[PDB]
Amino acid sequence: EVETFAFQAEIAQLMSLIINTFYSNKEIFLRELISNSSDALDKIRYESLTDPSKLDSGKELHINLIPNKQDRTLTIVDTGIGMTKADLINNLGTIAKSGTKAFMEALQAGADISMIGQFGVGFYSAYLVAEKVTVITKHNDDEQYAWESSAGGSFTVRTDTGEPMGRGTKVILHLKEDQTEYLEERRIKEIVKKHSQFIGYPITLFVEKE
Ligand SMILES: O=S(=O)(Nc1ccc(O)c(-c2c(O)ccc3ccccc23)c1)c1cc(Cl)ccc1Cl
Repeated sequence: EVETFAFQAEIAQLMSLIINTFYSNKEIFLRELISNSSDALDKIRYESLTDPSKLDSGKELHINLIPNKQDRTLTIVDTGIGMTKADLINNLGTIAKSGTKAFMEALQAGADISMIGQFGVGFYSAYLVAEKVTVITKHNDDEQYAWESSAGGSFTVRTDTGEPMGRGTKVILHLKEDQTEYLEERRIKEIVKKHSQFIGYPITLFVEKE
């Protein structure tokens, strides 16, 4: 049912640096997640050129931002290419094809955490604002999976069946008590306008029911 894995040592070290480094400019987390979504959307768009059946799991190419003050979550949804189980475990749990090593060296030599996206590890900036991250994903060649981690060196993967998404990735950010500014409509719009105004897919900010 639930499988537990260790992060590769360098990934756990990087996460600990993000959790533990004093750094006020936390808002860049949202840019880095939107940018991974946009990348995943380019890839499905590209594939569907030579095989239009890749869109049978959904034609719309977009990014949805879903704040929920009651649950204290901000969720980033995209309809990009998604990840298989193996891709999820490698992509989130190992250095894989990222510049994890170069980033940690860079911060020692004067880079700052705002530059994390240059090294293909921008995802982990989620831990600037979230105590826990859940990544739900569905690739055309696999079943739906949920990855989850509150850091501390491990993560879990299980199958996810309540709510099939079609195709793509949802990142759910269980925000820290002091990071609820990122559920405010005004704050979200400001950050999207500041850092993500050129993304080439519709970004829809959901309104809250209460
Ligand atoms: O080039 S990618 O493989 N693109 C890609 C493909 C499918 C995906 O579902 C995603 C993706 C998303 O669509 C959304 C959030 C993600 C968070 C961490 C890693 C990948 C995410 C990104 C990739 C992989 C990694 Cl580990 C980090 C960034 C990127 Cl752009």
